[PDB]
Amino acid sequence: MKEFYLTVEQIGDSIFERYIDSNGRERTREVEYKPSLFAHCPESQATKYFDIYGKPCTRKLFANMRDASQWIKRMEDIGLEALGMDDFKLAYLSDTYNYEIKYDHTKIRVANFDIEVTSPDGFPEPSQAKHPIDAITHYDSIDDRFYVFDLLNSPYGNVEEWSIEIAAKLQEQGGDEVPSEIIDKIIYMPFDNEKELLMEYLNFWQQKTPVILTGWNVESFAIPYVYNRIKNIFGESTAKRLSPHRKTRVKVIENMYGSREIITLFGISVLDYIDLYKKFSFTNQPSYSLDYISEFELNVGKLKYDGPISKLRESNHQRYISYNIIAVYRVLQIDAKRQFINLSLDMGYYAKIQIQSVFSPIKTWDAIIFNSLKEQNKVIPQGRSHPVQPYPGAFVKEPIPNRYKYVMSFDLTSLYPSIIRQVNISPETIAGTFKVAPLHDYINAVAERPSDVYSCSPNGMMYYKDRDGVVPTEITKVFNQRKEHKGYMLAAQRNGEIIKEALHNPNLSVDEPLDVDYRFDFSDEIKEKIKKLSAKSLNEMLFRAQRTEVAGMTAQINRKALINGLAGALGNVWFRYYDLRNATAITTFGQMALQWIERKVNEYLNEVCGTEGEAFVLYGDTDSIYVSADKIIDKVGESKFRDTNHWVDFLDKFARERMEPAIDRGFREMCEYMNNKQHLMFMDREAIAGPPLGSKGIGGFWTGKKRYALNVWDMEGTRYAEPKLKIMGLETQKSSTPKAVQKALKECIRRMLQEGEESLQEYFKEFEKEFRQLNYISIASVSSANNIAKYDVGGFPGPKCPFHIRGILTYNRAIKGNIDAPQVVEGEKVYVLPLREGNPFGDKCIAWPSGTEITDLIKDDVLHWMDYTVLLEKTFIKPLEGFTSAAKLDYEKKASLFDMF
DNA sequence: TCGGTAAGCAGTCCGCG
DNA sequence: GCGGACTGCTTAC
Ligand SMILES: Nc1nc2c(ncn2[C@H]2C[C@H](O)[C@@H](COP(=O)(O)OP(=O)(O)OP(=O)(O)O)O2)c(=O)[nH]1
Ligand SMILES: [Ca+2]
Ligand SMILES: [Ca+2]
Ligand SMILES: [Ca+2]
Ligand SMILES: [Ca+2]
Ligand SMILES: [Ca+2]
Ligand SMILES: [Ca+2]
Repeated sequence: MKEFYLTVEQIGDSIFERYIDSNGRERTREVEYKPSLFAHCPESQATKYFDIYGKPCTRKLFANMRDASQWIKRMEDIGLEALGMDDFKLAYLSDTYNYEIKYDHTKIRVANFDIEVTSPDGFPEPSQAKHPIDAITHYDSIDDRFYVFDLLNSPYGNVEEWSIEIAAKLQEQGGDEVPSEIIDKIIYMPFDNEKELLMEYLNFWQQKTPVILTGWNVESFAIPYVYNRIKNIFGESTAKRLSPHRKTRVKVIENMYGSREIITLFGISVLDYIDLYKKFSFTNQPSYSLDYISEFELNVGKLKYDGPISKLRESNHQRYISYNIIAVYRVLQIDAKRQFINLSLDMGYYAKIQIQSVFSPIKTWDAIIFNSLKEQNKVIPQGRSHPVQPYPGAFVKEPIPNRYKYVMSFDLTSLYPSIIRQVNISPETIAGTFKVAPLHDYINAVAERPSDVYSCSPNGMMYYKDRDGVVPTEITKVFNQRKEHKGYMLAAQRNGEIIKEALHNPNLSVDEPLDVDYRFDFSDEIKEKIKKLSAKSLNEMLFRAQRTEVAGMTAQINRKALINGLAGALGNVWFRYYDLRNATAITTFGQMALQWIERKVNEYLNEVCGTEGEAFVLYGDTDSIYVSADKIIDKVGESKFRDTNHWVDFLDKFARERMEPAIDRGFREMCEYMNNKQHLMFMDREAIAGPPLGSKGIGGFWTGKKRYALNVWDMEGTRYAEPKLKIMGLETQKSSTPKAVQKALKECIRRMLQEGEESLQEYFKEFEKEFRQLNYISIASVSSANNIAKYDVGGFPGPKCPFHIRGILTYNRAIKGNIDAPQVVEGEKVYVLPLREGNPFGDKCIAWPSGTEITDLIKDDVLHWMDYTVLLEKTFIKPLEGFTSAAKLDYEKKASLFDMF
């Protein structure tokens, strides 16, 4: 097989590399890598190395990496550019793996672990590590085993061995319900003292050294705790055995309002799953406790136990250990679904970076571009200092707040990356500038044509047309991968709808789910078999289709994020290729493109309808337009349609056969106007929306920019079995909105769009009457909690104290003195409830850590004093008032002349 | 929260005769 | 009470 790296580090003058050799074996080597850097040289000197602007460079070979670093400093002291890859491990990887990396995940040791630490006096601080580690569960992907290290004797209690037999039993049998599929995979090791546990853990780690190390909160808790505990018990040298190279560094992670410490383990790639989830999931969650996320992702029940976690080991060690094991497994289950580890490996090996570098778009693109240029013997420029400067972004049209009955939307494929490719925007393709007219003049095609030679953006920038820049070249490669995965995602989605349709008529039979590839549209044969399947088999197929769709989503959306990140990186001062001329060339071109096509679409539809000056485009944001289709439907007449699906077909055909070619012609003209390299503005129909045929539903409404709701029948070619609400920006979509209120507001919107005013009024009346029975957690608002200290003045709110922070201060006073009460963590999320006048907490609200029950100390008082009226008005009535006034609807029935009989 | 801009709403403070 | 200046937070792209 082809060799591939696992990890790479620079330690002084050596590269330390762990890798898989040509025989599939894991090896380690220390290499005294001699790096090269570059300086500009005279034109009259034979060289094969040229910078990105075509100027010749001489290669300088250094005796070691320190000499190279020292040369860079001296070049700065002289005032001359020091060119080349200054991150020597990336240059090392580039030299050692000069080919597309083919990796084999089965050879990569991925470890998932979780520790338990009993603590009577509050949260066990990893920096102090003053309490025994009393359980470790460590799953190894090569062995496919859960290694359980269980401490039986501690200063906080001596316990009996954990029983695998009780663990496996149902909770209704007094068991822990450890999933039967992992029972045979558990290797249980009890210990009579912590020193032996830890020594054996280190020996095990030496034998089975993680390459990828993951788990939940491992980077901020488990790793620093284990490292510091071993340090405290045995000394530094022993703790450093967590690194295969015996090198570690305390790394200070700084933010706007403070800092925290993590431990860097040289020769390991830590991918904390909480951080993977935050980066790759495209959710914003009210809580990031593993219980919360596992319930969200997997629909598994919360892990239940009585009493505080600090007493769980002593009271129920059996459950304590089972729950530690289940926690490790839940992360594996989330990864089986989301495939974030697979994604990280794909991206990391593609860029030729340390896998953990996938968190940084700047590092990722720096490596991709370097490798690409090096192929051509080109030499990358030195990174420079730039002051942070704001620059302009997208255009968003101000909509007229209203109901909109029939709507068709259109959206440009991969806009910013397509602009980069079309215009040919790259550091080395800058050709010069032209005299800019106001943007409106380009939008309306009255400005002078910018150039007859170069490719232009309306910000005044011109670009070479003779050859693709490295940025367009490399962005195109990742765009093509994204396109492939999006194809699979959409096929799985369409296949899911086929199964949902079939589920309306399940067969009374015993059978099996079909063995199919859900990434490809079902054949006629498969469709016929599906129509004969039982509900059991269909539901299993639906689950599998949806899992295929999720895998496709992960693969596609994060490649989209990577390419969009390149467009953004051009506007970040830490990027080697930072250039506001290029960043603004992209965004300004986007503004023009949107407004240009709005004009073209309006002109086309005014022509087909025989009107003038009518606004068909009701809204647009960045690269999408929303077109009112009422007049189109009305030209046929609603009475002429057999059913909803009939007019959906008609609009689908109209969009594809009439509007899209008109849109294409419009953009080809704009491409010629800007003299661009290649026409890549591809704007396709996204949504078809409207009320159910014959209903009183309103179909859709806008309240303002970035705030709208649509009843969608077809999205990007997926024809839904049931209409789907597309809701953007409204409170139903915000993590700050109480769970039960999101649900209620969604049902209000559903009724407005699908059923009409009377239906909405019926539901509102009932919600208002019954909502006081809702569980307090479900009606609590949520907020991130920053700068608690700034606003704390002797335990009371200082000037301008935010409402959620006031709530936290209230909570702090109420739990004061109590060492065991859950502390609100700076920067994390809190639930927030308002309090009625005259409550014993002495303020108007209280907040506590999100994803948790409020402590039993104050719960009953919070429940007694909760201000339901304020809750309802703020979270429900106010947003609903916004929706209905925009939609010209009443959520409460107005008096009429009939109220007299 | 270590890892592009536009723009909405909640809330504070305070003016507004 | 509501709007502007401002902070804080959270979306849509
Ligand atoms: N830097 C950055 N830019 C973004 C992000 N999301 C959207 N944008 C910018 C770049 C996009 O090309 C543009 C339009 O966004 P869309 O959501 O329509 O995505 P895009 O057109 O890239 O892909 P698509 O093919 O429509 O899925 O807005 C983001 O997360 N980061
Ligand atoms: Ca735990
Ligand atoms: Ca788009
Ligand atoms: Ca599309
Ligand atoms: Ca059937
Ligand atoms: Ca869009
Ligand atoms: Ca206001």
